[PDB]
Amino acid sequence: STECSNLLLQYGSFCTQLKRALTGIAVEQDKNTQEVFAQVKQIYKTPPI
Amino acid sequence: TMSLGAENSVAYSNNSIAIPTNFTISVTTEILPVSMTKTSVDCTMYICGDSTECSNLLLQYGSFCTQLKRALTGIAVEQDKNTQEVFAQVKQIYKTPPIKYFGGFNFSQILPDPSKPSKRSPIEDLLFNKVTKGLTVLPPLLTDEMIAQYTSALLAGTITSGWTFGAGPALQIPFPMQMAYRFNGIGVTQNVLYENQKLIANQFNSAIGKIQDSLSSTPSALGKLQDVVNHNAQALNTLVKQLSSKFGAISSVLNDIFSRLDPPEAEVQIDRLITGRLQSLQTYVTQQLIRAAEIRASANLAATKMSECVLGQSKRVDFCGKGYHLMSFPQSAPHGVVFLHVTYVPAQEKNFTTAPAICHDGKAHFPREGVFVSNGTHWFVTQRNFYEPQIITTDNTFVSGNCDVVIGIVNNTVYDPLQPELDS
Amino acid sequence: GTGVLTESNKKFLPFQQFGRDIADTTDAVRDPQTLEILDITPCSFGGVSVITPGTNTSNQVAVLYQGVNCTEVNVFQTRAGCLIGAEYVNNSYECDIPIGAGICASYQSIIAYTMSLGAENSVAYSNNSIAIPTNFTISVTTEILPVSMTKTSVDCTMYICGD
Amino acid sequence: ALGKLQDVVNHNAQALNTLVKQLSSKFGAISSVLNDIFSRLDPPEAEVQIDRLITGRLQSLQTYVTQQLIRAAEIRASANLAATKMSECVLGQSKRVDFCGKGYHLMSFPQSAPHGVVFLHVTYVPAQEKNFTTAPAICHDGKAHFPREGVFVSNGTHWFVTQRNFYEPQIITTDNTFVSGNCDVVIGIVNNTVYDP
Ligand SMILES: *[C@@H]1O[C@H](CO)[C@@H](O[C@@H]2O[C@H](CO)[C@@H](O)[C@H](O)[C@H]2NC(C)=O)[C@H](O)[C@H]1NC(C)=O
Ligand SMILES: *[C@@H]1O[C@H](CO)[C@@H](O[C@@H]2O[C@H](CO)[C@@H](O)[C@H](O)[C@H]2NC(C)=O)[C@H](O)[C@H]1NC(C)=O
Ligand SMILES: *[C@@H]1O[C@H](CO)[C@@H](O[C@@H]2O[C@H](CO)[C@@H](O)[C@H](O)[C@H]2NC(C)=O)[C@H](O)[C@H]1NC(C)=O
Ligand SMILES: *[C@@H]1O[C@H](CO)[C@@H](O[C@@H]2O[C@H](CO)[C@@H](O)[C@H](O)[C@H]2NC(C)=O)[C@H](O)[C@H]1NC(C)=O
Ligand SMILES: *[C@@H]1O[C@H](CO)[C@@H](O[C@@H]2O[C@H](CO)[C@@H](O)[C@H](O)[C@H]2NC(C)=O)[C@H](O)[C@H]1NC(C)=O
Ligand SMILES: *[C@@H]1O[C@H](CO)[C@@H](O[C@@H]2O[C@H](CO)[C@@H](O)[C@H](O)[C@H]2NC(C)=O)[C@H](O)[C@H]1NC(C)=O
Ligand SMILES: *[C@@H]1O[C@H](CO)[C@@H](O[C@@H]2O[C@H](CO)[C@@H](O)[C@H](O)[C@H]2NC(C)=O)[C@H](O)[C@H]1NC(C)=O
Ligand SMILES: *[C@@H]1O[C@H](CO)[C@@H](O[C@@H]2O[C@H](CO)[C@@H](O)[C@H](O)[C@H]2NC(C)=O)[C@H](O)[C@H]1NC(C)=O
Ligand SMILES: *[C@@H]1O[C@H](CO)[C@@H](O[C@@H]2O[C@H](CO)[C@@H](O)[C@H](O)[C@H]2NC(C)=O)[C@H](O)[C@H]1NC(C)=O
Ligand SMILES: *[C@@H]1O[C@H](CO)[C@@H](O)[C@H](O)[C@H]1NC(C)=O
Ligand SMILES: *[C@@H]1O[C@H](CO)[C@@H](O)[C@H](O)[C@H]1NC(C)=O
Ligand SMILES: *[C@@H]1O[C@H](CO)[C@@H](O)[C@H](O)[C@H]1NC(C)=O
Repeated sequence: STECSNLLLQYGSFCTQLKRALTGIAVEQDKNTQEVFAQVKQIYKTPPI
Repeated sequence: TMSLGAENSVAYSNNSIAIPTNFTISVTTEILPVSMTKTSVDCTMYICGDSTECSNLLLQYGSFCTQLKRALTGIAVEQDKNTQEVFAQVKQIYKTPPIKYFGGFNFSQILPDPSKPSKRSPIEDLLFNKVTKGLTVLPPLLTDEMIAQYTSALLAGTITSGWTFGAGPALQIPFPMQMAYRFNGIGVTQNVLYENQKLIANQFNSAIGKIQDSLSSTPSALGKLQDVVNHNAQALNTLVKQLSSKFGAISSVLNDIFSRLDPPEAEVQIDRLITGRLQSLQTYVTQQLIRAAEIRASANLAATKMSECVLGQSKRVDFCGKGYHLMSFPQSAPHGVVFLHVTYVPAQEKNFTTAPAICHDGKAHFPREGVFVSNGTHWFVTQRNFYEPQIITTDNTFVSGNCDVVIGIVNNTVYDPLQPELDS
Repeated sequence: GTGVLTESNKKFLPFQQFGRDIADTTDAVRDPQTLEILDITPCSFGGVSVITPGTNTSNQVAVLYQGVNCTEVNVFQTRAGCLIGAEYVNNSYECDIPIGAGICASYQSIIAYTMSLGAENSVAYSNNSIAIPTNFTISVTTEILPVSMTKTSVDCTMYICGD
Repeated sequence: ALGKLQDVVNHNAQALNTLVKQLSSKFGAISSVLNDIFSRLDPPEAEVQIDRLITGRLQSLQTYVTQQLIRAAEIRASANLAATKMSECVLGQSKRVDFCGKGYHLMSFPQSAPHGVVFLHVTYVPAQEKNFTTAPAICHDGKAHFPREGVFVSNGTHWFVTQRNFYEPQIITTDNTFVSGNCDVVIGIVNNTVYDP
């Protein structure tokens, strides 16, 4: 609904706040995975035997 | 597709060991946020400004204003508590000797500068340079000068007294002997420190200079503290921006509502503006509480690092820098602490042929503190973290059992110190 | 609105009437009768904080006006604001009531002071001397840690609507 | 002394008292009593007034749940810390500085408390320190001797080796020292005899 969006614009930057918080959580999850698993900068390999 | 890293196939075999023949004194930086901006919001002035009728209507909502003020007050006292926990870990203000010679070790970049009015270190001064309506910002309880004084006291204690001041009275010890104690902590004998004292001092000075250059040359080094400042400022800006939102009313200005509409509809319009502004303020307070919890966790971690890396030597892997931890130095930073972790990194490793035990006289000998290595023709025992080959004797080995049980035992002679004495 | 109308150094363009700052609040205006520019500085708001000991002990209070200079309101100027009713003492004690910017208040009348960080100790460092303990103290210290809270359940229908 | 636990009890009681107090708020309606609203207005406008009350009370309840969840996260972090202290200070001896009391940690005792745990940390604090003249190594027979586990001290005329955390002087022998290199490299080496058993 275009009229609903026009009425929704009157409420300000609530939508921007919610998107920014979700973006912060989204980058935080990748940072968490990077901190836990990427603790080595060399990819070691086991011997064949 | 992102590259995880360089492939490194380690040459594992059942009888070969790699022993370091050299070391690098590496100083690394760890930046931890400690406190946030202390914000106080006047609920009446934010929601209503100066309108008396708006305040009268606002009184009907009860203790929302008290809840928001109480939550912000809790966050504000929490920030001061966080700073107090991280930096005020000593009750004695220690001072360095006037003759600042510590065995070839240079601490000019981290000790306070007498020439500067702020009494800060060159590194701390660089850190401070590199970090840049009903609403008020409260000053922190501890000023930058007092936090710098606390860091100076911690540096003086950790330089002149080692880790003794953190566990009781400060006991003076020469800095090379302290560095030898720290070498013993990571399993390297003190002779390695004493013989290479000039090289270790030069490496430490070079690393400290590299740290200052690296901080001065990288814009994104101090992003973690900057983000906190940015998050606080942006949140404050957004909260004020919410005042310019109609929230589904004819106008965002209360006076326009009083002048343009009758009181039966005016009360509805002011109610809409009040609920919108109150919801904005509640959203801001909720964000502040979540960020305060995150900063409190970071401050607790910083206090743990201050206790375990600066006031003692830590055996925890990667807690106090990459490598075997030797010592740490605290530096004050805007809303945060920077730890300079001095660690020992092994380097210039060499292959050797290794065995679990030495078979001599039908007895199995095992190293008391080291490892058996062979350069190809001769067998020696050396400490695990530095290559220092020594003759296999009965003083650095112990006997447990015969040679029939241990898998991979090799035959070699074991010298007896007592044998030439009774022989002669 | 309500405000203090002062002379303005802001050079308006001839078509502009009102003025806004960074925070989108009306802070400049042009009088309709006179084509001069006037700043609308908001009336001198401040947070009034009351520093008091327990009412069991005394009824004396001190007033801190946050972010207000002392000439615009036992008067002391702090970076937090103006403190009235407390007398600055050049001595340093432990912090009893935190004021801010290194200032703390205590009751002994109400005094305000710069809090001491710690007792001053100079370590006798030299390159060939060590200090060895000859005795020990077995010290038992307390650490209090919260573990759980009160478990609360709320009847949503009864709270919102009752009967 | 027990301010933290009493503080938690105070926050929970204060949050409940505030939540009860919030029922006395009109929330932009004619009355804060729902029964009055029914007894006084037709359903088209009474529905609106009851709505005003319902949205205000629901906002109050969601606010209370939000602070309860934030306090739950804080208490969960404190409880995780308490479990770590119970595991590492009570069930073992910790080398972590200031984790289990001020001083060198010996052992710890747990005590139950209302909504909490009290740890009695038994620690070792050095006291009655004394100055001594110290050296990195002892030069004997052209060889450098270093302490195996202690430190070289001198009371003015005689050299001894003692453990670092307590003064117990012992004669410098080959049993408690090790030889690495000659005397030409170590900075600050002093000349003293090394006894042979
Ligand atoms: C120890 O020996 C192994 C092999 O005996 C060395 O591993 C080789 O290193 C070269 C140089 O990069 C590689 O090209 C080979 O592919 C490696 N071989 C294996 C089987 O991994 C190893 O470099 C030696 N260690 C040191 C410190 O010299
Ligand atoms: C161990 O490594 C250090 C450097 O990490 C070496 O010191 C360098 O030695 C070369 C020549 O011997 C000099 O040109 C450099 O200036 C030295 N660097 C520093 C920082 O002093 C040292 O020689 C190495 N030792 C061994 C036994 O390999
Ligand atoms: C310790 O380090 C500082 C800084 O690295 C040294 O100060 C430098 O001294 C040289 C020669 O005197 C000057 O050319 C540099 O400009 C100085 N740098 C700075 C930042 O001031 C200092 O000489 C070193 N030694 C001692 C004993 O302090
Ligand atoms: C392994 O190390 C030992 C000792 O460092 C070496 O033995 C010495 O080698 C030198 C080199 O010619 C001789 O001059 C000495 O006489 C040897 N000493 C003894 C006691 O025999 C040995 O050569 C090394 N082996 C390898 C393969 O490098
Ligand atoms: C190490 O020495 C032992 C004994 O000195 C060797 O064991 C002997 O091995 C031979 C042939 O393998 C047998 O005939 C003997 O009966 C064994 N004697 C004993 C007492 O076990 C052993 O082989 C040697 N190992 C190496 C690698 O040379
Ligand atoms: C070890 O000796 C030093 C200096 O000989 C002592 O330090 C002095 O202590 C006195 C007494 O408090 C002070 O007045 C001096 O200012 C101190 N001098 C310095 C340079 O700090 C130290 O107290 C002695 N240690 C012990 C345990 O007696
Ligand atoms: C080490 O300190 C303890 C006290 O911490 C000393 O014990 C005291 O000794 C005196 C005289 O012998 C008694 O009057 C006290 O009652 C003792 N105190 C306690 C708590 O038992 C001990 O003598 C000190 N040792 C040394 C060598 O100085
Ligand atoms: C340093 O300590 C040693 C022993 O701990 C002292 O040597 C003894 O001193 C006593 C009394 O002075 C004599 O009766 C002994 O015969 C000495 N023993 C030896 C083996 O000589 C020494 O006097 C102390 N030095 C100082 C300056 O106090
Ligand atoms: C410790 O003893 C060594 C020798 O046992 C002394 O070294 C000699 O000192 C003299 C004069 O200083 C020189 O002429 C010799 O060439 C040195 N010999 C050696 C092998 O270095 C040393 O000076 C003594 N140190 C002290 C502090 O007494
Ligand atoms: C080590 O490996 C080699 C070949 O991989 C084998 O011949 C030898 O017996 C092994 N030694 C031990 C002690 O396992
Ligand atoms: C408006 O009235 C003021 C009042 O004295 C007068 O001075 C001015 O000339 C008038 N006209 C304009 C255009 O300002
Ligand atoms: C200690 O300092 C003095 C003078 O500062 C010097 O003569 C002496 O050699 C130094 N000793 C050591 C071990 O550095």
